[PDB]
Amino acid sequence: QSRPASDPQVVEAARKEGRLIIYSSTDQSSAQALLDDFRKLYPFIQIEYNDLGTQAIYDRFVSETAAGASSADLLWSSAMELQVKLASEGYALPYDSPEAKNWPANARLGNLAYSTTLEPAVVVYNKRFLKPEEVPTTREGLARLLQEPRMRGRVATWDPERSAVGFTILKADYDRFPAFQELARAFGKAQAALYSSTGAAFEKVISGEHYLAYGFFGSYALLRQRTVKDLGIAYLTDGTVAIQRVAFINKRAAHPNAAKLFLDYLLSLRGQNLMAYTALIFARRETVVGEATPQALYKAVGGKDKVYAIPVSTEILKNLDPAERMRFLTFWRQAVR
Ligand SMILES: [Mg+2]
Repeated sequence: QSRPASDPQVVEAARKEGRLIIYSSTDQSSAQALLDDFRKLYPFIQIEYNDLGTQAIYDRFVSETAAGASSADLLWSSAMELQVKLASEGYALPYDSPEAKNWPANARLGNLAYSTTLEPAVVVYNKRFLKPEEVPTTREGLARLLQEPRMRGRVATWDPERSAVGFTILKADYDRFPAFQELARAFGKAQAALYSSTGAAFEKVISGEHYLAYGFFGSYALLRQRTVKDLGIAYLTDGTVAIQRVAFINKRAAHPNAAKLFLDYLLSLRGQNLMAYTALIFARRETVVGEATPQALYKAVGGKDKVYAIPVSTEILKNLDPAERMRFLTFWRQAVR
């Protein structure tokens, strides 16, 4: 492919920095090919990739900043509310990425933070327990399946009280899809187990302890499928929540220029193509080729109209308002117990 269009003076300043600290919720097993390809472009950048939980990224970054400590150069996290909160509160370096000129307004927070992905919340299942034909592709259908005695104890979904991105996804589902309330009651009926990481849910599904998991990232499911033939993916045809993994540069980065190079790389055709084709991370750009693409998602759900892309906007900070959080979690807690 190409090289990202970062200014040659940023490249020279990144070479004097020589180092890049990343705090990321992107599982290293998915991120690795992007780190490897970024090092081929810029081998003089020593990367410290910190694979961390979404809430752990926000708590660590805020304390280290409060203490005047060494923190990250770049934060990359699926917990969209916590990224937007930081980037709208003075923590972000303002930077107009020359790779984001065609980003729509709802995929960027001006010059403070950026969408890097369009990642669907999907259904995964174990083909030894559920044939593809048995797996409903709507919230109503899934709620009916979860009335079956045989499904009791055989469902996984997020714990929105322990995963900040589990909150992002289930809260967006709750806000947009009336059918979600009926589904959440069916989670209660089926005694759903609640997980705070995708791999923990997936291993239960792979072992057959659960037959089906709702709401986890299509990205991770596609990569896991390469080595697990019995892992099925179903896309919701009544409406799919998509998260946009948000990246921003630490205003107090020790290596701002190295962080600019990495952000430009993530947004570039080269980076987005590597996401779609090799990392199997569902890319933001619609001009990418591979399995993990907007066009493959749109085809699976029956069109772009059936995707609800959570915007990279301070409007989503509504979800952290105390009364709003209380309404959703009081509903959730009652439905699922
Ligand atoms: Mg992760």
